[PDB]
Amino acid sequence: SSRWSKDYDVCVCHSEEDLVAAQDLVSYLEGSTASLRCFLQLRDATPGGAIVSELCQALSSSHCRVLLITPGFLQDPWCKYQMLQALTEAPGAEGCTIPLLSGLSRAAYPPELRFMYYVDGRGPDGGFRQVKEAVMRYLQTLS
Amino acid sequence: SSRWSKDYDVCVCHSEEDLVAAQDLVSYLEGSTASLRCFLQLRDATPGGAIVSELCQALSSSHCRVLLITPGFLQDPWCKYQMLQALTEAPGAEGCTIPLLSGLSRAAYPPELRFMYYVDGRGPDGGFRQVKEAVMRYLQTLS
Amino acid sequence: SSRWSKDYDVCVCHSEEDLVAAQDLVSYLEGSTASLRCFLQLRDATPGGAIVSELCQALSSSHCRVLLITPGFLQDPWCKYQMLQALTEAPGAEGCTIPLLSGLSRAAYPPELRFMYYVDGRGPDGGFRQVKEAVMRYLQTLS
Amino acid sequence: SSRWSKDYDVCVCHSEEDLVAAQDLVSYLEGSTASLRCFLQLRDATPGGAIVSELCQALSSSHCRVLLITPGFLQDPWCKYQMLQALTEAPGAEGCTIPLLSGLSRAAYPPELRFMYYVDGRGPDGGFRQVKEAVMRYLQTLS
Amino acid sequence: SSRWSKDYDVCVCHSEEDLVAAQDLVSYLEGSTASLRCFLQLRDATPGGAIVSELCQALSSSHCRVLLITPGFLQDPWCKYQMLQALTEAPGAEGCTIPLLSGLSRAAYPPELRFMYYVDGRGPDGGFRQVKEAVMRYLQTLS
Amino acid sequence: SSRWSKDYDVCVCHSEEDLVAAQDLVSYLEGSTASLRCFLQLRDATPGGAIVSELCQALSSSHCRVLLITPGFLQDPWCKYQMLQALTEAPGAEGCTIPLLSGLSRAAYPPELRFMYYVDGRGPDGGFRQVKEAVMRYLQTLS
Amino acid sequence: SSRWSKDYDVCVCHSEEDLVAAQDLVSYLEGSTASLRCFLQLRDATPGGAIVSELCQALSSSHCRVLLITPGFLQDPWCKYQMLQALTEAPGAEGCTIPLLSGLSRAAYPPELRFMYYVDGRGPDGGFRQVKEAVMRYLQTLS
Amino acid sequence: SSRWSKDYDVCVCHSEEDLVAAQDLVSYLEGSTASLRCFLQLRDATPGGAIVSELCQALSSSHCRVLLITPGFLQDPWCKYQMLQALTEAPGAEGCTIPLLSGLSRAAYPPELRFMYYVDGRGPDGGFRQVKEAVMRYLQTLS
Amino acid sequence: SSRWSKDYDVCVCHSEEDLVAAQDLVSYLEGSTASLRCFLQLRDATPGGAIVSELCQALSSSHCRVLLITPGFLQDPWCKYQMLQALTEAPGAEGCTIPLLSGLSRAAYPPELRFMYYVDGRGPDGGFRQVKEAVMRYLQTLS
Amino acid sequence: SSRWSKDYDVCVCHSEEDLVAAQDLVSYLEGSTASLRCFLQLRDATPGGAIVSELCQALSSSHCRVLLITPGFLQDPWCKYQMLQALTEAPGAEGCTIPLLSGLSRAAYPPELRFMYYVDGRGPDGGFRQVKEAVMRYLQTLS
Amino acid sequence: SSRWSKDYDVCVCHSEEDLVAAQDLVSYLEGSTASLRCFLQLRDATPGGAIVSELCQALSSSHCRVLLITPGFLQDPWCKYQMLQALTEAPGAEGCTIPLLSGLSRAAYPPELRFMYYVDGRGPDGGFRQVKEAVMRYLQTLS
Amino acid sequence: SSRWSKDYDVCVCHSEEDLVAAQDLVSYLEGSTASLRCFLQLRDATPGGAIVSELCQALSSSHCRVLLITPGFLQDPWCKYQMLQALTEAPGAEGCTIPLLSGLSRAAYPPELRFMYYVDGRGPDGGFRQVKEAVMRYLQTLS
Amino acid sequence: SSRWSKDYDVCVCHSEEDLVAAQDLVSYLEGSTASLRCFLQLRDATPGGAIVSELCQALSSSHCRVLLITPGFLQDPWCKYQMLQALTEAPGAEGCTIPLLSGLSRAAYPPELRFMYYVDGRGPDGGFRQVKEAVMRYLQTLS
Amino acid sequence: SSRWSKDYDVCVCHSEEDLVAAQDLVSYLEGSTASLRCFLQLRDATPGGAIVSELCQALSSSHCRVLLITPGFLQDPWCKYQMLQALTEAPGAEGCTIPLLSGLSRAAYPPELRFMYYVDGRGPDGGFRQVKEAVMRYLQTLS
Repeated sequence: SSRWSKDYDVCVCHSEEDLVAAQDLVSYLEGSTASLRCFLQLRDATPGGAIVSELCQALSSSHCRVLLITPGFLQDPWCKYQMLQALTEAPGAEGCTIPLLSGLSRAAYPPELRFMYYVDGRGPDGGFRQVKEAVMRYLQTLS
Repeated sequence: SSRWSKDYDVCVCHSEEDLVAAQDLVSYLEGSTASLRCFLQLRDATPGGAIVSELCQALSSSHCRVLLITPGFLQDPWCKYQMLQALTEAPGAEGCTIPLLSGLSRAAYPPELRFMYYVDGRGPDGGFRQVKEAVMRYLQTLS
Repeated sequence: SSRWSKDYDVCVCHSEEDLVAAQDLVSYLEGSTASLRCFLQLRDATPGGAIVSELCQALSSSHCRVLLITPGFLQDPWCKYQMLQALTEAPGAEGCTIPLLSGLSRAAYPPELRFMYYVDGRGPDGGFRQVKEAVMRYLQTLS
Repeated sequence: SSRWSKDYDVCVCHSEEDLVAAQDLVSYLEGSTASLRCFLQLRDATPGGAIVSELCQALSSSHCRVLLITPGFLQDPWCKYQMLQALTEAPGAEGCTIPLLSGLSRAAYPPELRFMYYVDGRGPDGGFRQVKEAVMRYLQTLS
Repeated sequence: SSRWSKDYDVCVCHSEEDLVAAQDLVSYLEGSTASLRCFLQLRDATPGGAIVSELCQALSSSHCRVLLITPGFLQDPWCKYQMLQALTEAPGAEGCTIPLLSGLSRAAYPPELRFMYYVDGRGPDGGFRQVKEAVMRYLQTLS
Repeated sequence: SSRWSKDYDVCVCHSEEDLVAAQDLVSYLEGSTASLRCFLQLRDATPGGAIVSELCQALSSSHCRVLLITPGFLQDPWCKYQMLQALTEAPGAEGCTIPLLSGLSRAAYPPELRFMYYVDGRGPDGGFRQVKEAVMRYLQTLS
Repeated sequence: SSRWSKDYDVCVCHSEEDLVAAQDLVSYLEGSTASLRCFLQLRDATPGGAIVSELCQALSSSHCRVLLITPGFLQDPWCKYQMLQALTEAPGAEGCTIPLLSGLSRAAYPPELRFMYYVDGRGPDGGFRQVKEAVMRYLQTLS
Repeated sequence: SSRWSKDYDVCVCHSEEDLVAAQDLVSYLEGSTASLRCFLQLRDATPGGAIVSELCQALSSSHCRVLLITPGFLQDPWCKYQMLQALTEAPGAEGCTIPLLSGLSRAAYPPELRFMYYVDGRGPDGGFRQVKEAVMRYLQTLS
Repeated sequence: SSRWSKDYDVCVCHSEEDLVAAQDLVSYLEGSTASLRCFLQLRDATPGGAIVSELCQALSSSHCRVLLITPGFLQDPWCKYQMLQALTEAPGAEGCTIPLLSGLSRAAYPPELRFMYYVDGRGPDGGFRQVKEAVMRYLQTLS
Repeated sequence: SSRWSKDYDVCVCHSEEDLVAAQDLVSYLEGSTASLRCFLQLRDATPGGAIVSELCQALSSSHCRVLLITPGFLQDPWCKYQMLQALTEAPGAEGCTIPLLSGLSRAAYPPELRFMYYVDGRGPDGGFRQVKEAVMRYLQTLS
Repeated sequence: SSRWSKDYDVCVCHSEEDLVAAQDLVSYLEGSTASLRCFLQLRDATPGGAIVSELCQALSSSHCRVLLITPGFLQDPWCKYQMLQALTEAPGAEGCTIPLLSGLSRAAYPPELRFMYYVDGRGPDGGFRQVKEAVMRYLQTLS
Repeated sequence: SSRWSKDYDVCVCHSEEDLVAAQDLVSYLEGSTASLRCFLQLRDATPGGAIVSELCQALSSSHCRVLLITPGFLQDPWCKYQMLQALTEAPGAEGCTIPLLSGLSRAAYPPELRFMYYVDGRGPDGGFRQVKEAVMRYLQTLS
Repeated sequence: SSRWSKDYDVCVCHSEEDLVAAQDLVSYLEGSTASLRCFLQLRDATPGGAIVSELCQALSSSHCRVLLITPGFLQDPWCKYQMLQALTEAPGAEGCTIPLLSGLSRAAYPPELRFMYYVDGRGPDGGFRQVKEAVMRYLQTLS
Repeated sequence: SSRWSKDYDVCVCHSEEDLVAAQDLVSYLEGSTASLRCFLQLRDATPGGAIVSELCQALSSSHCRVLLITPGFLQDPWCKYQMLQALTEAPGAEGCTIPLLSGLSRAAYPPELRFMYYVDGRGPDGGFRQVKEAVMRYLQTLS
């Protein structure tokens, strides 16, 4: 194992609209902590594979996972698939699940996710900062 | 053990409305006594865990616990859960329970809590000061 | 309100190890009580559908929750999450929110005893009778 | 006022070690005295409900309190808190507020002797008869 | 919408090892249910035509998908790709999107259990009856 | 085998209109990685053979294959033949299949290909760069 | 002077989280009061235009200011700057300069209480009625 | 001045991916508003001519600019330069200088929000109606 | 010998229901005294051996042995076998026998065991603490 | 001998349905301990031999043997043959016999096997981990 | 219950060295006692059948077990396993569960003496008479 | 009460070295005294049964205890435990609880002399006569 | 970070007319404090970039920013763009905004800027000196 | 690449009249920085090629490009062709575009070029010096 039991340390689950926020969060995570690796579908997924298989890999080969909850995320079925699969694994070692409610401005929260604790506030206003610390506690735990 | 039998020294049980009062009390406690640690859900709880589990941790890993009794606290079910679980542990070592009746202006007091002694007056008017001394007696006791 | 304004009148949260016990208990409720319709994820969750989501919906769309907790239940995380979620759904119980552990030690039950008493004793048959009477009392009081 | 204007006419505060003794004593009261309805947390506190809160409510919503104190009772903190609370509820007794320690040493009883005499002597059977007569005297005087 | 607005009302995704089982299951559906027309690539895909493309079209041009998964199915890549594609076609199921593995171990089924429950149990005959009822429920709900 | 299990490392599947883009991609692939060989029909196919046989050779003697999806590619039946034959071989060793949606400007994607992951963006804007890395992962895998 | 000599008669300073509440409140004012025209930056600030500048202009070009302060408002700096600026625009209030925090704790409100009382209490519906009466009183007194 | 003193009354800056959306929007403007003539580089830039230069001229020789910004637009440098240039042409807007991103996330829009508000919301149809009303308001105010 | 004449220092004899209490006692024993080893059947017994042989090993290879007397322990025949075999060895070196009457709440005591002294009170209320000291006297004796 | 008195170190006795669980267990055993060899019938048995002879070889040339008890295992006569032959050899050197009750969820246990100790819990939930340690004790013993 | 409700009334567990002694003992029981039917694996286990399984079944399907233990018996593992299993079958004896070692030293007997006394003494003939009387006492008490 | 209301009228606690002496003494009692039935573990404890438990039961289920203490008895721990237990069973003697050490030094007898006199002197024959008379006196007084 | 979180420490926002005053201020700032870097467009901006992009860089890569408010500054749209973009960032870390009213001789102040505090007096008469100290407080804050 | 990704480092775009200024600038660039290569048409272009092709080479094989804007440059169509082709490539790697307005004395600037930043002042008066530094930033960037 030696710090990388999983290949990836975090995966940001996000729609095409949410790419700007996701990239800013990933740059913040990867840059601040130096040795962290986030999964982003543009660079870390591989063409020719099935989309579901690449998502299963993103789901299963990462220590932690972040849900950027936005109306684009609510609209997109790939985001729904990631949200549904990350439901029972939230404090787990198979991808700990961190919801960040940036696009709904910390108001609406999916009804199934309710009992699981989430990153409150908006991403730039403290959410990204909270996500990094929350992920870091799991990364230390799973090291 | 060595002064920290419990990870936390105090936990302020309070609603979203009560955050300003809770933060002022926590800053007063943490700053005045230097080495004290309060549990506050924004920083000391971890996303991805269940909310009840994070509350159980806050309840069980703290030497003392403060109930900020306010109409927001009366409204909020998480505050009710903390109040109900802290009922039989009030002078105990599993989180000594200090009620401070700031938001009801020391008038109304929950009917179950009645037989347990509480911090009288309002928080800025002496309640925070009383909470610090009351918690400090328990911290010395449990050191 | 009513005994049967919602889609379901009772719902039993239970493990795949608990199916026989839950079905026998439901047969008493659903036969004895006029117009009663219970949710059981064995029969009421159709293939193709989202069984976890449907059980999550059943907790809030029922007039009564019964939570059957067994040592097999305590080994299944998704079932435990549904039970933990049911506590978040109904902290005031909303009629029934009955933990059932009759014929089983107190140590098995989570520490929610104060505000949510469980079906206690070493008699399993008496536990079913107690739940059946409790369900009738809760439906009568709720209506 | 009345023997039976409130929901309950008698309530017995007692341990889970004391259930047989309390139920036998209640059977004498509830059979002998016309219209009498006693609270026992064994039967009157429904599963799902808040048993500690219901017992707390029973002390004030009863016309009479009997407090059964045994060496098993003195080892249970929540029961002791309910008895201590019962003293806060009824310092003038409000008809019955009877500590029962018949067949047991005086040293066991808390030092409230002056203003709240307990059922004394080495006879257990005579103690039940004394409580039964006392309950009738208190209901007659209260009405 | 309708039970039969589209060209096909049901389609069964299955292997060339599964033809007897799929045809027997379809015979129950297509005989029992009024106006029902199922796609089977055995009969509905004409020679000269593109059988893989026609089966791909059948998944979206059907009102219901049944996915028959067997150990023979799990050895055929084009069939597995059609099943994997069917999940991409209908993540919300669109009435039926039923994985059928009745009389077969859970380990065989891909990890889509949470949001897409499969026909479970050790009874093959009961599985066909469950699919038949499920197809009727899905057509009724869809219409 | 020794790095060349297949004679060719990549084959660009493209129409006569798409030759400029295909040649730029091939020059980029062959030049950047030094020892790579792409199949291009002008130089790597041999006159006197049947066109289908030369395409079968291009399909079967290459480690990877790239689909340049353009309206010329959609129009041309030879491109359709290559696309249809490369459908079930997409992550495989018989010519891994990489779609690049340059001519439709990453908008329209053939309906059958949908479930397979593709190179997003336009060729000069990052698509060629993505194709090289995606092919290189397969070339390392199949070395 | 007049109720309507200026371009706008009321203006509501509020967050993008507060749009529903502000619009509902404005609908009461603008329907009830003859000739009333309110500024809302949702509708009155045209695209292409300077929305912050237009809202800044609306504070001085209105006969009445209502300042809707919510925990979402307190997380938005430009909105807070507009509210802070509104205090600079109208320290004597000029008819309405009403902070609205009805159904919300006093701790949320900035310390301008002495010379600028806010709409207080735990009733949201009563707050709208109080603002509506206050707006009528201010327009009547101003005219 | 006038609604139509210049050669063009509206001009829409948009990508070759955006042609359908821009033409549909223009059809509403050019049909609804009397004497209106819009510049679209699809039709108004003649072959042989300098299309980039003609679009550059159209920004200053129009009474109104609408800037349609899409994720496809954000991938085209010459289009982005024309939009960036349009900001240099009309910082005070000169009637319309409307960024249109309706049905698209805020993160996509360049940080000119304060002094140049964009057409916001998740409704595309409502965005066209908002632009149409805005164009009429700008032409009326400009004249 | 050198402190470990026997391989194990203590063995907790307990039923499946009693595992929570047994584990808490074992964690308390092993953690408090640092170098102690308790036998627990889950980890210290080995599959493939006969259950009686593994129990004989647990009985014979431990310095001391604890009987957790509970109704589950009274029900279970393996617990009866351990109790019967530990009868004549109670102050001995072949597994000194410590009864702790937690589950009967120090009331009922098996009739054969009567003449042997036992740990009084309940486990959390002092019984575990007493067991540790009693075992420690034997461990010092047999060192 | 020198660590390999027997050719194989373990043999997983399992049905065709149980192959996924068996392979995961074998990968866990072979990978974790590095030099271990498990017998699996797909790779370690040789075609052309009689099935009984290959099973006799698997039974007799392995240090240890694991029974995966599942309904598929109960159904299959080859599994019955292995179970029957491994009955009297359970702690022995001719293939020590480890039962793991994964498919019956640790409930039902074959009536003959009863007196032999088994791996409790389910395979992923701790059973595989227990099997590895139990086998390792025998491998150390027989080294 | 009965002396003869089950298939067998007595069963003798014994070695292939013990056949003469067991048959002579059975002849006394089966001749003396009316309706008595004993299991002996010499005669009652038919060829082709599973002799070990049939003897295992005989222990539970008998009203009485006699366990004949000899130095020859102590050299046979399958016989010892059946005797060890018989202890697991009947720890409370269920009428007869008689170890017979008459005319043989105590050291030979396994250490189950306390709760399961063996036929003792140096007389073999007296041992048979003692077993015969014991079998009659056990059948009489059991009935 | 009676000489013979219980199952046994006398019981003799004695060693396996003491069988001849105990049987001879019992023969005098059981022959001389009408209806007398003595417990001797030599004859009254049936094989298969729990001999230690039966002797323990015999002490309380007898009308009289005789405790035969010899230097052989003083070397047997289970016998000494039964004698020590007999003192716990009958401290007031309940008729007979006679230590017999006639023909043996006082130093052999445990120090219970004051409240439990033993059969003293150097005559063994006179001791049996003294016990016989004592048993008759105790049965006569007890009845 | 280490004193330079931003590349520049200050940026003087000024028109072509104001260059003499801006250069004197910059020389005073850079020379007095030694290690400070101001952004001036003549030297610190780069030709070939768009003017807006160079201004965005000047706005975003500087710790602080100075507005030289002059009639030339009021006339120039680039100065308006800088003023408008620096409005909500005035005490912030993204370029703290210091207005110096030199050219209007501290009389006229832009209407939007009013609520933000400014450097009073004229530049040579104390304004430059005040700007240096005000910027230095922010530079110390952001170090 | 290694500092020369492009063959040329700069290209001065200038008319026949502007040759003296261009040569002085080129001598200054080439001489000052030592290893720089500028494209000048007299020496770096090759006769026999088409003039447009030689200009395309000058445009495409140079890291940076300088526009000497003069009335001769405005008159000459070759200069217009270079200016038009260098429009969208101004901060790019395909020839970064630096305008120097020497011949118009920094007054007139082509209307299309307006939004791109330029070298201000006259060439001898600082323009050449500015061009060298601006080009050097790009050369360092593209090294």
